[PDB]
Amino acid sequence: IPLVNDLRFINGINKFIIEDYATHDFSIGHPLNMPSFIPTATSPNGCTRIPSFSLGKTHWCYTHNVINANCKDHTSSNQYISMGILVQTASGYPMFKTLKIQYLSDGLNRKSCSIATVPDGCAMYCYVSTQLETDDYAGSSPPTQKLTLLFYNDTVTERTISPTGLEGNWATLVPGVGSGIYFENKLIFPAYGGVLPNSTLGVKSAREFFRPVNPYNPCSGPQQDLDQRALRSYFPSYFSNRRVQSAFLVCAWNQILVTNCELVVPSNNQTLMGAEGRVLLINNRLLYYQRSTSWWPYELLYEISFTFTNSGQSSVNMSWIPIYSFTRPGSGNCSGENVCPTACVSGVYLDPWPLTPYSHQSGINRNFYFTGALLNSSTTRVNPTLYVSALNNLKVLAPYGNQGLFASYTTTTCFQDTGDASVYCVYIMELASNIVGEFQILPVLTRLTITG
Amino acid sequence: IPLVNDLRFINGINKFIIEDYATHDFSIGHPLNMPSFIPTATSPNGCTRIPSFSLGKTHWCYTHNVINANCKDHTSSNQYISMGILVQTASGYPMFKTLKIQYLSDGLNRKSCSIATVPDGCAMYCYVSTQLETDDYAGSSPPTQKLTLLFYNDTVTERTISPTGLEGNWATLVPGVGSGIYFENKLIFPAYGGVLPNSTLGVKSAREFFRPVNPYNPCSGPQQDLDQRALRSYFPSYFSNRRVQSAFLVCAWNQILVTNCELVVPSNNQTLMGAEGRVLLINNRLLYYQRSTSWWPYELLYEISFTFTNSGQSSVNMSWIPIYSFTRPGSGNCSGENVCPTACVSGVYLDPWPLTPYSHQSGINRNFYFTGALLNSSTTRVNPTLYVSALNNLKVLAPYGNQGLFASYTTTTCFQDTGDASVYCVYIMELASNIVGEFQILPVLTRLTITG
Ligand SMILES: CC(=O)N[C@H]1[C@H](O[C@@H]2[C@@H](O)[C@H](O)O[C@H](CO)[C@@H]2O)O[C@H](CO)[C@@H](O[C@@H]2O[C@H](CO)[C@H](O)[C@H](O[C@]3(C(=O)O)C[C@H](O)[C@@H](NC(C)=O)[C@H]([C@H](O)[C@H](O)CO)O3)[C@H]2O)[C@@H]1O[C@@H]1O[C@@H](C)[C@@H](O)[C@@H](O)[C@@H]1O
Ligand SMILES: CC(=O)N[C@H]1[C@H](O[C@@H]2[C@@H](O)[C@H](O)O[C@H](CO)[C@@H]2O)O[C@H](CO)[C@@H](O[C@@H]2O[C@H](CO)[C@H](O)[C@H](O[C@]3(C(=O)O)C[C@H](O)[C@@H](NC(C)=O)[C@H]([C@H](O)[C@H](O)CO)O3)[C@H]2O)[C@@H]1O[C@@H]1O[C@@H](C)[C@@H](O)[C@@H](O)[C@@H]1O
Ligand SMILES: *[C@@H]1O[C@H](CO)[C@@H](O[C@@H]2O[C@H](CO)[C@@H](O)[C@H](O)[C@H]2NC(C)=O)[C@H](O)[C@H]1NC(C)=O
Ligand SMILES: *[C@@H]1O[C@H](CO)[C@@H](O[C@@H]2O[C@H](CO)[C@@H](O)[C@H](O)[C@H]2NC(C)=O)[C@H](O)[C@H]1NC(C)=O
Ligand SMILES: *[C@@H]1O[C@H](CO)[C@@H](O[C@@H]2O[C@H](CO)[C@@H](O)[C@H](O)[C@H]2NC(C)=O)[C@H](O)[C@H]1NC(C)=O
Ligand SMILES: *[C@@H]1O[C@H](CO)[C@@H](O[C@@H]2O[C@H](CO)[C@@H](O)[C@H](O)[C@H]2NC(C)=O)[C@H](O)[C@H]1NC(C)=O
Ligand SMILES: *[C@@H]1O[C@H](CO)[C@@H](O)[C@H](O)[C@H]1NC(C)=O
Ligand SMILES: *[C@@H]1O[C@H](CO)[C@@H](O)[C@H](O)[C@H]1NC(C)=O
Ligand SMILES: *[C@@H]1O[C@H](CO)[C@@H](O)[C@H](O)[C@H]1NC(C)=O
Ligand SMILES: *[C@@H]1O[C@H](CO)[C@@H](O)[C@H](O)[C@H]1NC(C)=O
Repeated sequence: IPLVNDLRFINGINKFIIEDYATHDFSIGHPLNMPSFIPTATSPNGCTRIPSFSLGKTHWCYTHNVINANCKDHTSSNQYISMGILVQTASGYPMFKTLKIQYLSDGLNRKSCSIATVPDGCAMYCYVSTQLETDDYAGSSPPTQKLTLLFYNDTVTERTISPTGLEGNWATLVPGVGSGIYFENKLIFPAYGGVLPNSTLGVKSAREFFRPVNPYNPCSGPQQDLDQRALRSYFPSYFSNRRVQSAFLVCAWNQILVTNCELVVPSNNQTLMGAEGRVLLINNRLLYYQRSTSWWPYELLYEISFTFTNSGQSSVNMSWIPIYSFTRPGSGNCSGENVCPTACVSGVYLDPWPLTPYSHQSGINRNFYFTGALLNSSTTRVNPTLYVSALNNLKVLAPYGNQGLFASYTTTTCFQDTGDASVYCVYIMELASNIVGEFQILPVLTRLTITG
Repeated sequence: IPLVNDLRFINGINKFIIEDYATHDFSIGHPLNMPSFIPTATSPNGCTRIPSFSLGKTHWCYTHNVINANCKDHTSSNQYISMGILVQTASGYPMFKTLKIQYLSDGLNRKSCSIATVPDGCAMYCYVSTQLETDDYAGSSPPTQKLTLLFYNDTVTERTISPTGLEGNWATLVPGVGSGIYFENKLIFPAYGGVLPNSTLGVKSAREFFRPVNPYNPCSGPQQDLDQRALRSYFPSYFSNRRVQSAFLVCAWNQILVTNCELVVPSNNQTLMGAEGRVLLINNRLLYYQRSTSWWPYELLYEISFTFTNSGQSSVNMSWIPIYSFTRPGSGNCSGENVCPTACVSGVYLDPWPLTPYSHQSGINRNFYFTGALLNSSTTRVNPTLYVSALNNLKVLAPYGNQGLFASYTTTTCFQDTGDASVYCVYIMELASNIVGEFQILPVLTRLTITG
């Protein structure tokens, strides 16, 4: 059994499904039933959280975290990792056929793990948690960073890494809980953490800030006060006033057994407060989803591009796609109704799958469309809803379950059947279950109908 | 990766865990959390039912049935099959690691499938359903019988079989929805169906009947009238008054690619109306669980032994273990409170795992103990409850979930860790889920504490 998807999907993966730059109407089909490839808990009160999923050209990779006790717990966790392929069934649609399983259960508390599809298997970026996240940010030395390689030949290799730029500049660093990508001999993971304000990186980036504005819902105040507030929002006292910063872990794949990798840190003039995220490669164009952990409540997706150097001076340039369609739930001054800059550590991971390019060779596509799963609430993680959205407004909505159903993290991936032109989107959602407790992570496969 | 369980379980599988013949107290531990090896549905209203599970010395085999639509008809299903091993985790207990998956999805409605662990893989006995079960019993020719062999080398071989004794004697025959066994070059599956009363087998067994009596809850009436009612209870008009009959599909394993197998039919003087069942091999002793589909509401477990012939006249001996502990739910005059002979097609599959021998060379063990999952109701499939039970009474009870939780089929298997003497029982239960609908089949692994 080769680690190869069914041929009708190989050339419909990581492509822009809509490239006419025109307006379109959308319909989200009903969930297509199959044996779920994501295992649930086996107890009513075990914790099962933090999904990470990547569909590559030839196979997919998946992982999440399992705790034998309540989600509020400190002893340790375990990491379920799997890889598999897409197989067409006689029901008329594909299913995710698991081919390899690896349950990392050795007493090491690997946390916040991000997975990526690599030649012949998967790569996983974790940190080893030994204390509270707030303790991480209050300290001055980052936790242990681990890189795990899982191959189809059943080989597993785990290494501790110290990427260039980490030591001396960061109080803490964790993976972005969103899939990384394998791109031009580079393995790229999202990451975020706390930068020491007095360090070299802290002093260099001390005055960097980005303040997106919704023209239809502007924040009240003078430009200077809003800019000062947006700058202050990068240093929440909940995280000991560190500069909370997004970054990219970049590893040379050809040297993946010996390299320590490299931290590429974006300019905070182009990106908001560091948060969970995801790196996508569509039509050989790199995108970065950033969770709206800070005051800005709308969906954050950037077009990104790297400049790689031999000496360790790589850089990344980020370009925000102006999206103000829907808001994510948050608490206090950081709910979905807040649009003004303020110190926030709130929100929830909800990533988007872009169906259209935004920047193309001939210009910019204002008819941008993206799809995903949102939480229909401004304060609470509840009401999972499949959606297709434009830049300014929602195009179509389809709830999953009844109103009042609790849901948290969602990650969405779309691909096309090149045999019959069917467009499939899988919405992987943390759903509250009555029998397995905090989040059965469910992959809902639907067919997306696109018309004029 | 060899298809071999962790060594600490190899000699603790298919053994009698309690062999002192003494009285014991029991405590059922809390569910132990792990990634469930049984996939759920991926839609809120897809059907996922009919679990079959076998734990062999070196590996386990599992299967169940998946319908993209409601459990009511659709007349099209798929069969999920998996095989794997037991692996100890750092959490202190084993988990079930799936090593091979096979999703039979080709438009053939394989139904009521029974799985068995065989050298290098699994064997599955199904029938191809094309109409209602009542239509099967109303007809005069049994449906297609299929045998599927799945090996670790990823080879799948399916054959249509016509076992000796089937044609001319049966209106219909289906597998027993309980695991078969590989024993002395024989592959033995439970089965049941409808015998044509006018056929050779029908006239031979015309006066055979078994009427168990609970000495603590006897049915009132004369012996002869009750005997006539118990004889008539084998011919329900719901199944067109055929003789509903249990049987055993026996295949020569060395000739499994070419043999047609053989129907070994027990005497109905020793067994109740034909129903689903399970074949167990513990300490080289064969046992048969029979679902209480007929009027008798208590747990049916028989010690069985085969006499094999070369010419096709094999026979089976059945010896009922007298159990009157708890009752299964049923409707109408066939509820758990009915103990009088009457025509019944009711009940639910709930099989037992015996912890002790019943018959041994020196005598009979009155301190028999067995464990499983029951439904705490006399009329409704609701309130799944783990239990340890003696012959006459329940020793310990532990509900799963809240009162009012709907549950149907349960199958239980226990094994022992020979490293630390831990006794583990897995209770595989069809549970009603709020997000994946009719029955997430959940494997609940618990530790069983046994004292004096
Ligand atoms: C008492 C309380 O509610 N505390 C919150 C905390 O509130 C504070 C205020 O007290 C303070 O004054 O102001 C700040 C804003 O400046 C803030 O509002 O906010 C915490 C951050 O949201 C929150 O922790 C979060 O709890 C939720 C529970 O719903 C969840 O566990 C979050 O975790 C996840 C997630 O978003 O689901 C998942 C991962 O485990 C996290 N990764 C890591 C590496 O830890 C990830 C991560 O935190 C984010 O990406 C941000 O970096 O988020 C928590 O972040 C406090 O909630 C309490 O503490 C939690 C640890 C948990 O025990 C909750 O049950 C508590 O109520
Ligand atoms: C209208 C109704 O309720 N009909 C029942 C039927 O009731 C009749 C009475 O109407 C009649 O007067 O008297 C007889 C007794 O003489 C009987 O009570 O009983 C049927 C049997 O119990 C029942 O079918 C069962 O329905 C349940 C639904 O809860 C379930 O689908 C059962 O299936 C299973 C099971 O036990 O869960 C599983 C397998 O699919 C079955 N195997 C095969 C090969 O088909 C297996 C099998 O039937 C048993 O092992 C018996 O051999 O049982 C059904 O058996 C009737 O329910 C209706 O018909 C169902 C098919 C379904 O459509 C229900 O929704 C209907 O109400
Ligand atoms: C299992 O597969 C991995 C990846 O395909 C193999 O790893 C490579 O092995 C060669 C040895 O010739 C090295 O030069 C490469 O650098 C390795 N790549 C990585 C990413 O580690 C591994 O050898 C295989 N193991 C087997 C076949 O036993
Ligand atoms: C890096 O990304 C930024 C976006 O943040 C690019 O700047 C934009 O460029 C386009 C096209 O040239 C202009 O229409 C925008 O007005 C620019 N925005 C800003 C804020 O300057 C930039 O071109 C990219 N490349 C480099 C080298 O900076
Ligand atoms: C896969 O495994 C099965 C079972 O281990 C193999 O089946 C045997 O193959 C030999 C080779 O001719 C036969 O003589 C036996 O009778 C087969 N046994 C059974 C039970 O079928 C099969 O050959 C293996 N396939 C491959 C490709 O290696
Ligand atoms: C066939 O099974 C029957 C059980 O139905 C066995 O009969 C029992 O035998 C024991 C010991 O000989 C007696 O104490 C019981 O009274 C018998 N019960 C009945 C109902 O007859 C019988 O021994 C079995 N045959 C063989 C050869 O083992
Ligand atoms: C960031 O923006 C500030 C103005 O707010 C400017 O002074 C600084 O040079 C910018 N830095 C970068 C790297 O763009
Ligand atoms: C949220 O649900 C309400 C129904 O109570 C509906 O009117 C609204 O459109 C939904 N919003 C989103 C973003 O799904
Ligand atoms: C079954 O019992 C009847 C009496 O009810 C008897 O005549 C018959 O011989 C018995 N058959 C067997 C096989 O035990
Ligand atoms: C069923 O539940 C009731 C509580 O309503 C309890 O009294 C009874 O013992 C339970 N029976 C079993 C067999 O669990």
